[PDB]
Amino acid sequence: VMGEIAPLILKDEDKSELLSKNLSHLLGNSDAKPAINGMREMTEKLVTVLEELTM
DNA sequence: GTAGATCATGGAATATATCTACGCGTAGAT
Repeated sequence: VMGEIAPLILKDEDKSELLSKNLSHLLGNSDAKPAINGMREMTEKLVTVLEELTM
């Protein structure tokens, strides 16, 4: 996640400095929950980034 | 001689989306 999805999701940060963090900084584990499979904004951007990465 | 018993004597207005306070589960740091 922080290797590839984070730089495309987190727009303005140092990617190497992003490589040494916790998943919640970009996923938002305060919410998290199986609700990521729903229609939430982070789900939207994650799906967009995944679809762009693998075309 | 008298008192009691006997006999005579008689026409025609409801449900729902929204605002707000609180505990709190988890995230972050080390």
